[PDB]
Amino acid sequence: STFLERQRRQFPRFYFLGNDDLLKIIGSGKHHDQVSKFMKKMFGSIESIIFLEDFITGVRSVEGEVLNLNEKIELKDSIQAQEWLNILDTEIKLSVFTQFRDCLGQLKDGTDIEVVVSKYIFQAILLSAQVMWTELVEKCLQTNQFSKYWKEVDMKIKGLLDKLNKSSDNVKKKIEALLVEYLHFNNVIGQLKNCSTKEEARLLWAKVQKFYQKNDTLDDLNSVFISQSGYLLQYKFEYIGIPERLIYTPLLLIGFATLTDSLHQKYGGCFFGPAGTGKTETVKAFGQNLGRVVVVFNCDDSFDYQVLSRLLVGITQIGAWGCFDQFNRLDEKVLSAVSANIQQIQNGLQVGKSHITLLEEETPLSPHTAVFITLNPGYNGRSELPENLKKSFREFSMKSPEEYSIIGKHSVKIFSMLEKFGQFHWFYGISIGQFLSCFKRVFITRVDEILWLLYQEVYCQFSTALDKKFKMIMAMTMFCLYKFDIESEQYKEAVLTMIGVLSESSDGVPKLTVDTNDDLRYLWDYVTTKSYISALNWFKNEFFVDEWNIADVVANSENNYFTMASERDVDGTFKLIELAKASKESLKIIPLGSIENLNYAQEEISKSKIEGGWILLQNIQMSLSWVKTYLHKHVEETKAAEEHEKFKMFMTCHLTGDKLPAPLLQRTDRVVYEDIPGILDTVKDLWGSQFFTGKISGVWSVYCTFLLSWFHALITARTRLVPHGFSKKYYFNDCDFQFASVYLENVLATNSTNNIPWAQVRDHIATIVYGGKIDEEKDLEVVAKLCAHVFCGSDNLQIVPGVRIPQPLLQQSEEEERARLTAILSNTIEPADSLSSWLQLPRESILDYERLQAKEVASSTEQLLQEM
Repeated sequence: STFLERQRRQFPRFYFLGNDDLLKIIGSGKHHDQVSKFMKKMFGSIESIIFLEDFITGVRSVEGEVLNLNEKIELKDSIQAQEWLNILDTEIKLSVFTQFRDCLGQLKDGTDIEVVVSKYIFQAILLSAQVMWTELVEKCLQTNQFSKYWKEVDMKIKGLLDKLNKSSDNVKKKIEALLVEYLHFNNVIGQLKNCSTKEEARLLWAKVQKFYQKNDTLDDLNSVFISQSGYLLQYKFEYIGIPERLIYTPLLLIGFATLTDSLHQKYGGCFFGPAGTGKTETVKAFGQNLGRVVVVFNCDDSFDYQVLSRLLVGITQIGAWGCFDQFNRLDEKVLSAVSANIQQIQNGLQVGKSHITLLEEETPLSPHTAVFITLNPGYNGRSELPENLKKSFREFSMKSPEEYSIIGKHSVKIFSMLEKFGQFHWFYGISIGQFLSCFKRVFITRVDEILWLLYQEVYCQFSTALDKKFKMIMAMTMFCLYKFDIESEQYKEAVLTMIGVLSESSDGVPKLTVDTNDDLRYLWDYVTTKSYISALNWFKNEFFVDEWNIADVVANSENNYFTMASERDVDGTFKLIELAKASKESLKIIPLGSIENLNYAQEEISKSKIEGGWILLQNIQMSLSWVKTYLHKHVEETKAAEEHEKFKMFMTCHLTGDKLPAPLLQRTDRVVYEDIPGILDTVKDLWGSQFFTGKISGVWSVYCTFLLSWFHALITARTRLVPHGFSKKYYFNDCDFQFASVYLENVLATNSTNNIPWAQVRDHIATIVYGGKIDEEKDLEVVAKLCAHVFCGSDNLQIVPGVRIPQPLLQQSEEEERARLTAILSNTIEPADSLSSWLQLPRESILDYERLQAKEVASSTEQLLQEM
């Protein structure tokens, strides 16, 4: 097998074939004709190789087109397959470049397309026509003679139309393949002619793919490159034959822009959407436009995970592009292993490691490899990526074009309410041992005292593990369970009808009671004003309990494991920074990444528990498969007081996502970090991170970064409001800030200091950087109207109603501008209606959002009370 593996190392195309076909290729090398049958597997484009019994004349595609090589390959008896196969591999690329420069030279010498089509292959005439078209339209953008070139292209279209009907079946597909491109050229010229000035013309021209050539290269295979929206991509001269061409449409060019934007930062491209929209067809057309044969990987179609790993190592050596067609339909073990392999490939690309460990095999990594993931529509909604791949890919939305008996009767009801919280969500679990342990704390009219102190202890202990909504549900429910048994029925009817006014079950206005005005009438006063936060918090204020902070639970409880799950909006690391510094411990941050990260993690765990330093495990959800194998057995069983005295461990989880194992989650204490910072606070937090690395481009980049910080804080502020604003909850990370900042530096580095690029930057942000995840067009219009407000502006912007941002001065001092923007952030005062004033949605929508969450809380507590 080692002889075969070394043979694969000599010729990396052999990875695609397999054992059985390769044994015949190695054996039958003398006869030389049987190898041609396997060539479609190891090339993908061509079908068979033509011989003249002495040399190789050329190769033919799967369609029938014959390609003739320049230098013929000699054959003898004492020769191996790898030698002539490598000579053929380089020779077809040189013959493609030869016919390309010959086509371009003939076309430059005023020739007809009809004579050229009958003589040169399709790919050469396609690339040469694209180069001459963009070359003449670049000077046409200055001279503004679109009609002159429009009539010539229309005459060439009609000339190829008359030659199409009088054409044989072989050349007919070549002619159709050139007409779809010529219709795209005419459509672009037609859109450019109707523009008002050069501004719309350059905004339109930035999105169209431009094919340029290098004159001073002397490195012929790397001469032609492709520019789009400011990014460059090198054309590889790989033979593609005559593939079918999609109709050029705006959404196809948007998909091409998303792919080149992800590839510019060496990020993996991936897009979900309903089936039948042409995801893989778009990826293959993107590869054909750059002269690449995209290898497609079938999913869940009688494929064994072994051959997939052989194809991944082979595509990682050749430097070809791989597309995972319909990735969602996979088994959990195969999906986990392939997602791990994709994580290693993308991390090796981003970092730049020459050699990577795949299949426990050391192997070189060519920098040209790329992986794309198409996702069929899910059944709970749209399908999603595994947690490990989210931080490495860029998603796109692609569519079509007797004292103890009275104690006990209350106790079993309290435990039942907490049990219904445990069946509602997997994180809100509770066992009976914790209930008795919390019950022991109550000691350190006797019934009338111990019952009230028990209610205070239950709300003081178990509230920290629940989120704000369930906190208010538990507070109102326990207040009802206490007051219904002690007081009379009139108190029950008044509180029940007021809860039914908070909900929409039954609205009545009874008499309050008689001389109970001091005890009540306050919730009625909050009801008649339609204010929901004070009315929901009155039940909490009745407890008279200091709300336990996370510091109080970690200090008070005596345990070594804690898991604080939270939404993707915030992270509990910064709270641990101050809490561990206040406790004067330390704070390891062990990230759970790849297999090397896992080995370093288990090493640091096994040493840190003995040393006693605190450690943190960020994003435990992505490595949950490793958790149930190793971490579960490790931390499930308590060992002794050696680890209890010094060591304490923290784990960061996410509420929305995969479910953690039940014994590990029940063993550890649970907290939910739910502290949401303000808009101005998020602006200062994003602005503070910028001067660490520094800005070297120019003074305008400081201003663009300040505008991007305000834009990111306003989208994140609108994200939380689910019924009003965004249709559903879209998650935005700092990767969008990184991609928008790099696009801003790219547009500022290549353009003069005029105010013009603000036409094309805004759409790029609202459609690619931030508009990528969004699928509903209404939310895309919200992001568009917000970015149109934050960017366009002359000497006065007034993003928020109070503050106005002036343009940078002539002095061009970047440190003075940094001090000016910090002074302009210090003078501001955040108003009380900032959620309604800074965001352009009206305040009545804010009141409607509060009414909806109050209705959900009142309905859930009424339902919980009726069952018991």
